[PDB]
Order: sequence, then C-alpha cells, then structure tokens
Amino acid sequence: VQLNQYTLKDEIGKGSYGVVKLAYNENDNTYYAMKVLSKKPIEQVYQEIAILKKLDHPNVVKLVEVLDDPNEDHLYMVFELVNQGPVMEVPTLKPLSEDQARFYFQDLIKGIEYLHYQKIIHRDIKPSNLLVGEDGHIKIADFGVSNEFKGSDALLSNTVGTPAFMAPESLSETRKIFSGKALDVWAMGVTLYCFVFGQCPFMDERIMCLHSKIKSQALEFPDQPDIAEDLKDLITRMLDKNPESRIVVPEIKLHPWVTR
Ligand SMILES: O=C1c2ccccc2S(=O)(=O)c2cc(-c3nnn[nH]3)ccc21
Ligand SMILES: [Cl-]
Repeated sequence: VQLNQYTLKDEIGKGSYGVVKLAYNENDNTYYAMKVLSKKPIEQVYQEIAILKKLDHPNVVKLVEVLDDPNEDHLYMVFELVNQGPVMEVPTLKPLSEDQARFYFQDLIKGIEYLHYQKIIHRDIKPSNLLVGEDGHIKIADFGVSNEFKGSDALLSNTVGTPAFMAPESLSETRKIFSGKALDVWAMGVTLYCFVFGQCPFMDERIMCLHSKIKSQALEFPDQPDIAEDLKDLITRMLDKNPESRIVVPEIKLHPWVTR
C-alpha cells in the first residue's frame, strides 16, 4: 500500500475514529503514524485538524501532514511516531508503581495545562491516549472529540468520549450545561486510578448502571495494592462528583503527592 511517498504497513492503534497504521516515508526513510479515515458528520475531522495545527508542545502529538484527494474516499493524517505506544492497557494485573505513575502523571499535567491555556478541552483523557515516546515521556493523542473555546472556560452540553471516563455532570439526561476544564480533571483522576490499580473505579457491563455508578457510587479503594494516603487524597479530590468543588489543575500541580 503506497500513498504518495508513504508506504502503509500494519495497524498499531484504533482511535475514536479511523485506524492508525505504521507508515514508512520513502523520501526521508522514516516511520510515521498514519490515521486512516473513510467518509461516514465529516465536519468534525477538520475541526480536529484545525486543533492539531495549533498545538506545539512536547507532551502533545505532532501532526505532520494531511493527505486529502477529493476523488478517493480515504483521508490520511500523518503524525510523528510515538514508538512505545500506550502507557498501559486497561484492565491489567500489572499496574504501575506509584513512582512510575507519578512520573507519567507529571507529563499529563503539563500537557493538559498547555491544552487548557491554548483553550482546548480534550474530552477523551485515558491511558490508551497517553503514548510513550522515545525518551520515556507521555504525549497526549486523539483530539477527535475535543472542544475549542473562547474565554476562560468551555460551556458544554454534549456527551462524548469513553463511557468509563465520563464525568458525572456530563451524564444528566436533561441536556444541562457544564464546564469543560473540570471534565478533563475528572478523566485525569480516573486515569490516575487506572495507573496504580490496573482497572477503572466504576465498572459495569450495563451502560445504565455504569452511568448510575459514575453519578452516585462513592469512590472505593481496593485493599490491594495499599497506596499512600496522599495519593488517595489526590484521587478523591479529582473524583469529587461536584465539579464546583473538584480540584483544579493549578492545585493538582501543588499537591503533596505530586511534588513528592
Ligand atoms: O505513534 C502512535 C502509536 C505508536 C505505537 C503504537 C500505537 C500508536 S497510536 O496508534 O496509539 C497513535 C495515535 C496517534 C493519534 N493522534 N491523534 N489521533 N491519533 C498518533 C500517534 C500514534
Ligand atoms: Cl485506556
């Protein structure tokens, strides 16, 4: 499979939309990641590309070029490869150590904080969108459902992303308005829980009960592995079900587990 100067190889990931394939560029003799999309509405992909074109940061993926012929049904986004892949698979029986989780969480904070400064709400923070680069650091991937905003926060009404990671205030069925920065914080908390426990804090195979637990089940910590109380404190604050009192990113940065 050859698309201009690129040679498509095997699938390496499957995102919110198309697939990602390893691609080899014959010009410069280099591997890239290629998101492959087929027109199935189509507006949102060019919102994604616009957001991508604006982002230049070491903890965010780098869009290299877009291949769009008006005649072929497929559309290609070329990203710089992030070779080690997702930071972890969820669920797992081998979660990260606290020191590992701290290391990666620190990257996650700097990226989210950059995104929020650039006025992007990511809306799909989770371990499989956190890719480990050549140097061992995290890069945030997949802006397929992200939101851009004007002013100091986003004022959202739609429900998107991955169910297990959706903040409770995005799950009223009366179409209410909710702010966007707190949605990313919630997902960071579910993510940090996954790092150290290897599974999600709210699991159910019936979607109705997964929503019910997210909205109404008190956060429970497993006996094993026994984690530090300050890490418990931080997760508890990020998974505060009330977005008004949920911890903000400038406070997360100062948290004693984080600076430890
Ligand atoms: O290098 C990537 C990679 C490398 C190894 C394994 C798995 C992936 S990957 O498919 O998870 C991915 C996804 C994106 C992406 N960014 N925005 N939408 N998709 C960009 C790069 C990569
Ligand atoms: Cl995941």
